[PDB]
Parts: sequence; C-alpha cells; structure tokens
Amino acid sequence: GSWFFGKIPRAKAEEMLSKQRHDGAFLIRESESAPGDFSLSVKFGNDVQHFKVLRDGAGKYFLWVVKFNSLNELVDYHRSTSVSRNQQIFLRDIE
Repeated sequence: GSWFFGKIPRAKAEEMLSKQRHDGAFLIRESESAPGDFSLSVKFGNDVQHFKVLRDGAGKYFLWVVKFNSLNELVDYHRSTSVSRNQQIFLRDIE
C-alpha cells in the first residue's frame, strides 16, 4: 500500500509502526518542525525511529548525505541500501 501518510501525528505513526512484524516497516509523513518538512518513520524492533527528510538548495531530499530528486527515489534507494549502519534493515511496506 501507499507509504505516504500526510500529516499523521508523530505518536500515531509510532502506534501504527509498532504493530508491524518486520523491521524496516515504514512510512513517510509531513512533520511539524518546519514548513514543507517530511519525516521517514521506521520500525526497528521495539523502537520506531524518525529521520528528518530535508531539502537542499537544489530542491533535493536527503536523510544524511545521499541526495534524491523525489521521495519515491529516496524510498527506492532504501529498499536495497540499509537504513541502519549496524545491521541490514531495508524499507518494507506496511502489512
């Protein structure tokens, strides 16, 4: 299903992802910190991590240092490059 949840509150995103069986279950939402901000929310075991997704001066999105022309490309990238640097966790659709 669609991974984009608009303005879902942070706590509701945590509630939703905490029910998931697979690490890497995720959503993208529109977060509260600044206008236009997105956040990637991801299940890691008993935790849900939030990662701000900001835009650079060219309009590209990023979590750390790789830049993307779209949210879909950011998601695509993390279906096969881990969102953890300690263990292999790829983004996986909510079930």
